[PDB]
Amino acid sequence: RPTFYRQELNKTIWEVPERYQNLSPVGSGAYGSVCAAFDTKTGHRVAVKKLSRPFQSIIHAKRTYRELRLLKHMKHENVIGLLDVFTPARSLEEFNDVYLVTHLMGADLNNIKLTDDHVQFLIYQILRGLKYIHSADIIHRDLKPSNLAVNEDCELKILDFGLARHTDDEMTGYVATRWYRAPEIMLNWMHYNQTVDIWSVGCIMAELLTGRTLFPGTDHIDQLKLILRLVGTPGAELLKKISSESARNYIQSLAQMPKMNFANVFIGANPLAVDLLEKMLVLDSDKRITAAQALAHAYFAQYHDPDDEPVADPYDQSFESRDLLIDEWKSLTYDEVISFVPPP
Ligand SMILES: Nc1noc2ccc(C(F)(F)F)cc12
Ligand SMILES: [Cl-]
Ligand SMILES: [Cl-]
Ligand SMILES: [Cl-]
Ligand SMILES: [Cl-]
Ligand SMILES: [Cl-]
Ligand SMILES: [Mg+2]
Repeated sequence: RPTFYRQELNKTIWEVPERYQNLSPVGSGAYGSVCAAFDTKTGHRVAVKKLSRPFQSIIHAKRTYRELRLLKHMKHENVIGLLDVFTPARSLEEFNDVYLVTHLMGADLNNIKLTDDHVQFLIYQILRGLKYIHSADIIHRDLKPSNLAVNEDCELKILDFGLARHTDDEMTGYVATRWYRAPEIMLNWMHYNQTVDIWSVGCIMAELLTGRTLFPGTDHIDQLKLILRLVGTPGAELLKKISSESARNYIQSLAQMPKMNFANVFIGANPLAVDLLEKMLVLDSDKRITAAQALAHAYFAQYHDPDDEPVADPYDQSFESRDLLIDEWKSLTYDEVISFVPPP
């Protein structure tokens, strides 16, 4: 057991191992209550997260367990991973607080004149991380520029696992939190799956090529009209797959529109980039390109290496369908804290 020391940060008393020094508040609070520090064991600048009220309700206790399970699983160069997890508690009986440690992320994609070569390398890395995530049967659901960390060498990592489900108010109006969402999830058309993430990668790729948001809708309905003007209105085959009779009836009220010519929308872009966008931005999610297929596309010929695009160990999420009491979720979380083994 390390020695812990106390200090007052972000309105509470933080208690952390002596290895973590020079603690200083950082960020807007998007990922929780976070301090920057220097880790004397590894030599890395790190982010230290103190969870607020981890076990206050069944909802919060299960949320805390989910975040810790996901972060413990992810071991890939293009995905956020866990450097450490700790508690000052000496037993289950006194366990109340959880602290998570990751690499400190400076800039996101938002923060960064991009050459076609820059767009190839950034989208290649998102797809390499997504092939890994999808091989574990994990769906990200919230890929957007603010969730992509990027360094001076253009190296990228994917963020945002096991945080609170976004609220209806958070998805309302002229907001970046909705602009990257697949239409079948934005409007609850059907049971969605991992294909929603490939729609998001198409929206990000288009914005790196043009410098402009692809679908900056003022509300859900304005955004749907911008999407159907580009990719066309649904045919009989997709309309059958829309489970909601009410959503099917609204779609049928709109005048039919053909798919647009993407060479006339993305004027001057690499023709191989135009071809890949056509295969990501397909309205029927069954017909979209997969991450594994997209890595083998000719746009990435300079970076693609089939012997260095790894898959994940299997990920058991049977807990997601389990009903437990607060103290049961708290005991599962405690076991995951004390069993943690750090990376080499
Ligand atoms: N659950 C997470 N997804 O992405 C993250 C980035 C940082 C942190 C941190 F450092 F605050 F713990 C947590 C997460
Ligand atoms: Cl220590
Ligand atoms: Cl990392
Ligand atoms: Cl504690
Ligand atoms: Cl964003
Ligand atoms: Cl597992
Ligand atoms: Mg998110």
